[PDB]
Amino acid sequence: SIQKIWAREILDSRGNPTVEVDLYTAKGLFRAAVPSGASTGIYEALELRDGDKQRYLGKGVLKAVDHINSTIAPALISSGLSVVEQEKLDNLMLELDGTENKSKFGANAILGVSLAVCKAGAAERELPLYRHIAQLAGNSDLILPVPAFNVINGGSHAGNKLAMQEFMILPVGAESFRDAMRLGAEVYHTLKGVIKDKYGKDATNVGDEGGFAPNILENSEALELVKEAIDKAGYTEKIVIGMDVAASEFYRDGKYDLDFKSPTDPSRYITGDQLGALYQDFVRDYPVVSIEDPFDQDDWAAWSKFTANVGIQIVGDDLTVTNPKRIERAVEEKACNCLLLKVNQIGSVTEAIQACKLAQENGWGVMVSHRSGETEDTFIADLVVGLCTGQIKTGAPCRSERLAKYNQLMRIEEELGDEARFAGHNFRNPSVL
Amino acid sequence: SIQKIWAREILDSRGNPTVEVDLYTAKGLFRAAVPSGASTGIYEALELRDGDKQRYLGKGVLKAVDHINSTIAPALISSGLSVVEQEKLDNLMLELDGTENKSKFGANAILGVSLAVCKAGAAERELPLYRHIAQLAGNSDLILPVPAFNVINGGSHAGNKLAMQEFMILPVGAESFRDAMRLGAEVYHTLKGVIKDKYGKDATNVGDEGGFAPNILENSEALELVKEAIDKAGYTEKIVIGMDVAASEFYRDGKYDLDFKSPTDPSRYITGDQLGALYQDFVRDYPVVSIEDPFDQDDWAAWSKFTANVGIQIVGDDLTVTNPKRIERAVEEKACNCLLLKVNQIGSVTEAIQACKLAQENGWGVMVSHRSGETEDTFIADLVVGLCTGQIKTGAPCRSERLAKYNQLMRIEEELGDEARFAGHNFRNPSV
Ligand SMILES: O=C(O)[C@@H](CO)OP(=O)(O)O
Ligand SMILES: O=C(O)[C@@H](CO)OP(=O)(O)O
Ligand SMILES: [Mg+2]
Ligand SMILES: [Mg+2]
Ligand SMILES: [Mg+2]
Ligand SMILES: [Mg+2]
Repeated sequence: SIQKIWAREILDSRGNPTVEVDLYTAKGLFRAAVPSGASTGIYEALELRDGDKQRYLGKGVLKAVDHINSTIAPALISSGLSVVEQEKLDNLMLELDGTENKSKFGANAILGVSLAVCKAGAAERELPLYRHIAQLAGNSDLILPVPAFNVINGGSHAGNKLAMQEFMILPVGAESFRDAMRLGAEVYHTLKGVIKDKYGKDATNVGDEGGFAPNILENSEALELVKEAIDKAGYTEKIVIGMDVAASEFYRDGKYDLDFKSPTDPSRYITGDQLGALYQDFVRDYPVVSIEDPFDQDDWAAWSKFTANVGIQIVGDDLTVTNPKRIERAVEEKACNCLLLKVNQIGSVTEAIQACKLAQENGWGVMVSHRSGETEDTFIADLVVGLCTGQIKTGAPCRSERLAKYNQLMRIEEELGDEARFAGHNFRNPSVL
Repeated sequence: SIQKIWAREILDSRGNPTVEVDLYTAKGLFRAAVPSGASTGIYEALELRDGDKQRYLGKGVLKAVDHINSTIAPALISSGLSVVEQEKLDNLMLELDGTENKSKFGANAILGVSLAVCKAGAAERELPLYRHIAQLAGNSDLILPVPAFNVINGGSHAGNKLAMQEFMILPVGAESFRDAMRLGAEVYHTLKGVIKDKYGKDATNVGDEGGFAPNILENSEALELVKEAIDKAGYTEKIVIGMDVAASEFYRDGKYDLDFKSPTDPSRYITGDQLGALYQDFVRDYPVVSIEDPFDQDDWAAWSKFTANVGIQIVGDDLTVTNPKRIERAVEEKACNCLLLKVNQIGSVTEAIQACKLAQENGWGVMVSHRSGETEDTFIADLVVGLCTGQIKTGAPCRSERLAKYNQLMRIEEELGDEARFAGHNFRNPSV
């Protein structure tokens, strides 16, 4: 069982405080940290910050840390449960918080412990994390996902006009995970040259997720730059494009502002229909195979309409918030066909796995995801392999809070051997391999 | 002894290949990875790259990985040496490579092994890494360093015109290491605003080390921006500035080009004398307490003359390349008074610790440093504490290949409990 739990405040990849947990068992020390979003959906579980203006501009997480150290710790220690008992230990924390959105302790408190317990449970089972996660989820046949690399950053993640948040490349045609890394990196480096040649060296600094942040406004131009880099790198047959629009960030009184980082001017706002029409142009002009949050998190009608009119992957993020309640509604309304899985949107390992299995039982894909604010933690690498989802997005191949996950996936591939299967073109539904 | 060594290619913080090593002993698995510079001194130990123009644009490290898996691993394993024997194991590597500059296996191959050996050594001693390193170095005091945060990035490779490489803030007046992290992070976020209000949001994206990359040319403007943010954040009395000029990057024809990322034009060149007068202006007008690589790695006369005429810290980086032979010369010529310690400029833990002790025995400071291409490895956090140097630069408080080290230092401070001391105002000479 659990011997000791100790939380502390560390800094995330943007320099903001976040929760880290050390959990001790007779097998040793297990450590996890909690990521943090910037474009956070209104329905996400509560991320509890201190609000002390003279400390980290109000962003401290000492209250969450104290909840773990003073309340959650003795409760789990008192339970005497084995760390393999992920569901029972998570349920104890949810019940002890007692609120629907984890607002007593914060989702960041509960999740930090939940992650560390799962790492400790793996060790107790004497299994790599990915395999323990597979067992928790009832899977046997592990798969390496296609990585989705966010190589141009916009929206709330970069200092440019570009309103859409992420432009991703997916090496579906790679021979292996390790090969997908090579394709992704090579295109990223080629892209830096494309941008520099066109816009100058000052357009080649990076946004919060490691993607370049060129000084452009038009989303189609970001698409054109990524397509050119794929082609110049020689991978047109093998790499396709995905997007995270993050439309909730630029939703304004029922309309959408594709220039939301410039001073307010409602005369430029477009309707949901016009935005849809734009995406139709993107899908026909570029190799876009996936679009995340194309509309606002409460714009259910636009989602459903759009999803019914395309053949590509449509990904719920702010829409679904890794929350079975909202997923059920989306499935009933056919609002989308893929769940973005963010453990910190719901606040526990057990509920994230439940959310994944719910989507998968309904024919949806699932893409495991980082947050904009990450840490050196690599749990989600193991998570996407154990959940067998076939897709992960965890940054450009730049900034080590992103590479740390991609390196871990390469290590997991190596460990699995000639039993490593890569999702490739089955990234939406890899259970067929 | 060592049961198995297995090296692999991973990606560093810029998305370029680098060497990782997994070493197994009865105590378990010990992993380390090797960083990589961009503004690399001509005298640095050789970083071996594959140069296959078709694969990772020539930057693969399959050769170095092969050297470790095929050549080095079986030799060290056959040796039977305990992983506690850092010196013997490094020396065996040095002799197998057989070249002064590690040009046969690559310094990246030998360091990857050397670091993993060290981590495994600590575990055999049943000590935390930082304590093992202290024992290797013969140190008993420990001290948390003042962090130097690179919050405005410039130089060879900066998506701006700014010629000088790094503008750093140092929270010398902090109450602890963890307090120094809050002061740094708050000034960083204050600086983002300062920049955004003056230059617009497009100037607030980041360079390789997580510092802002504003579209400016004048080095004094970088300093003004930094000074404003310190003051706006309310920390004028507790934070000071350090600079890495990396002047070898802009040395041209016996002179210096402060606009080197612009199309060539000799007319704009200045002499080392004009450059030194610029620095004396910076020191007088800004709270600059440390300047690294103010002159070219071969311009010994400028280094010695400037060091003799200032009371600030003068740091050799490309001048000394963590190399005891170069340090000897710099000591004799009084070229600088602080060593920048980069384990990968020399290629082994043993030799880095020898370089640090040579510097310290001659009354110099030592600043442990990252490279601009880093990994999720946090070795240098344990290093700077065990060597007791009192100062570390390992990035802005942004990008987790930087934060991973700073967060490890917070952990080490927490582990030392009541026995924790912070170098603070005594960063230059914390042995007092
Ligand atoms: O909207 C998103 O998918 C995420 C992931 O990049 O960004 P954030 O963590 O800021 O919500
Ligand atoms: O010159 C330096 O001190 C370093 C700073 O991290 O840069 P690089 O590793 O590129 O040489
Ligand atoms: Mg978001
Ligand atoms: Mg999103
Ligand atoms: Mg350099
Ligand atoms: Mg330097």
